[PDB]
Amino acid sequence: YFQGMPTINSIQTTVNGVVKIVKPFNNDIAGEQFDPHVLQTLTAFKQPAILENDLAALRSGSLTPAIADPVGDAVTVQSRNITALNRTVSVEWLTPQNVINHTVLVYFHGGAFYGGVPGNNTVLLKLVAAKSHCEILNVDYSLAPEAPAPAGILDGLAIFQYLEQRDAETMITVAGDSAGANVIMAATNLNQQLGSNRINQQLLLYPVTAPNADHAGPLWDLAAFPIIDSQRAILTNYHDLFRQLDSIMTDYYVPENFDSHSPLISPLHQENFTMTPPTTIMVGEFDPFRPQAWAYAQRLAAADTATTFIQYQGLNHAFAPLVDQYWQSQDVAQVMAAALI
Amino acid sequence: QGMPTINSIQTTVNGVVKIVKPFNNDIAGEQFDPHVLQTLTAFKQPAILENDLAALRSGSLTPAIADPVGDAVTVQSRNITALNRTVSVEWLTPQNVINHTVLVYFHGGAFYGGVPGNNTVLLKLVAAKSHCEILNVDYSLAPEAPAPAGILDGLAIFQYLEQRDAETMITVAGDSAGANVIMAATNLNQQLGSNRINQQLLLYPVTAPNADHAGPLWDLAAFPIIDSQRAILTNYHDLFRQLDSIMTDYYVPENFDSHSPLISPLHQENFTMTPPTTIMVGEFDPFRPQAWAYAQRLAAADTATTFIQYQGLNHAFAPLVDQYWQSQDVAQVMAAALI
Repeated sequence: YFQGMPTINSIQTTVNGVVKIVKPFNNDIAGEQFDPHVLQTLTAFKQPAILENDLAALRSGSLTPAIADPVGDAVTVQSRNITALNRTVSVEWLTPQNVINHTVLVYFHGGAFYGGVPGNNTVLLKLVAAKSHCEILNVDYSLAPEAPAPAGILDGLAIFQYLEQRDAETMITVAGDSAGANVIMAATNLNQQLGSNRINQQLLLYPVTAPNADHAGPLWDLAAFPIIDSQRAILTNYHDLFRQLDSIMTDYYVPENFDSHSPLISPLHQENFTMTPPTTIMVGEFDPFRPQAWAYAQRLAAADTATTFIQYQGLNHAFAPLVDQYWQSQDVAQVMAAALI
Repeated sequence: QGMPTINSIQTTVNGVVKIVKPFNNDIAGEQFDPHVLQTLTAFKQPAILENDLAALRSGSLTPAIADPVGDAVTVQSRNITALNRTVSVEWLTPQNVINHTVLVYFHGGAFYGGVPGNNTVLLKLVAAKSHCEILNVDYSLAPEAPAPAGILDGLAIFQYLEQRDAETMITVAGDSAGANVIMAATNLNQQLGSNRINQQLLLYPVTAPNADHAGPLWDLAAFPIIDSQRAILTNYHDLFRQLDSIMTDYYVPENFDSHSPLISPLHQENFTMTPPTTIMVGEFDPFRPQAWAYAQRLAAADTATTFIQYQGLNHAFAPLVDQYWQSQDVAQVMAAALI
């Protein structure tokens, strides 16, 4: 499934205990500009964006039309309901040929806590299942504001309990992208505080680790994103849109009795990272959430948890499911499958 | 929304604003969008149409379409009564509805079939983006209620809306055969002297049911395509030619005629009262030539007319918002025409 891919010279270093892998978008450009395939999608950001705080309008921009599917029949995709903790959760269940025992992956889609659908990343996960021969749960977890924090977190815990009671030898890898990664990270933390040790790995695609962090702070500073002149207005406008989204989405996700800076809403602000599973983070050079993902990686490493931080040069937010658009998305699938076997 | 910007091509032809949108930036036309092509594998051989009502109706139902909006747009069934006709409507109401503007939509389904639910998600997208309330009408279906029952259901809806709010501005819309019915109802509403309908939004409309199949509106030569896809197009086009006769037969009772102005809007004697219109249609839709012929007649009556051609696309694509970027573009074009 991974042919026609470029031979990229990646750069691997160790920074504060973090294994860092920087992958340029080609071998002639090391950084500081968008991958050209990304750039052609960002034409709108030549002008500033004003994000209207309207739920339906926001949701209406969170459906990805079908991605070309090279896997086809080689992986079965079927929906079913599971029930634990008096919560019924719909999951899109992926089964490959010759499925392997015990190892299972649980995935939460992104969509800024309030939107998206699991179908947004089906094809990416078919690639992962087909390569690793691992079964995958693509979870239709609760969305805010109708079911704000901690509903999605509790759905995750329900899923983990179901899997562990189903099979005592199960090894669970948790994964997600964006706000979905945030929710499953919190569920994982909670699973561990109840004494389960079955989750042995996190695979996080551009996670939101600190929702609604200070937008005049170091996590939201555009000076951390050097870029060529011709693309600096586009980058500024793009980053500013995500700054707007960060506030709007957190308001939806967090009810009034709760707070966004708490450990279960901002995994970056956990008091302790010693229980956290070995983690791989994958993120674009120009992802507005990259600094907080890096800060998270450094906290894990300092707690002596093995952490790999793969930075895709020239990439923005939300690229990974787009396997028919970017080689980097195909690489994300490869990296995930290798982590499961 | 990682969509590579598509570079559309806008020209003006006989007063018609024509907007051609390639399915990507490498290919300008003359082949199917690969997303569409993978659904047409069966058409490597001639198709077999099961000509009986139950089979035809079952084939006019869309399987479930992913819905990203959910409860953020309210959807409820209400009946309205006007002209002694009771019409069920699936009503879509967004949060913070705008005043006076309202959209009335008629589903496709070849006059005998389809259900409002076929295009519910598409319309939630439109309501979300426009803040406009939408009536997704369950209009009368042939042959139990053939022409002009659906037309009269449309007129009853318009009367209900206009007596409800004297300053309402109505946009009428629909796809395929539904567009046909609501276009005729619009014509009728205008002939009774209402001017509250100020726009039409037409998704691959059937403007001339059962037109001459040996004539220019049904000539395959109008659809140049690469050799590797000619067989598929030929069989797809042939299926629709057959369906054209069958559906018109169900729709049109013996005492009436398909060539008449109220069954074939293309054959209206006069287009001067016709509202400003946007038509959206695929490059390989068999009803594309009759849609274009209609647009030309509009523009010749000095009515603002926009014709949007989606390259590589076939018939009935618009509700499938989880399948094609073009389906979402349709929702955006419609939302933009309502605000």
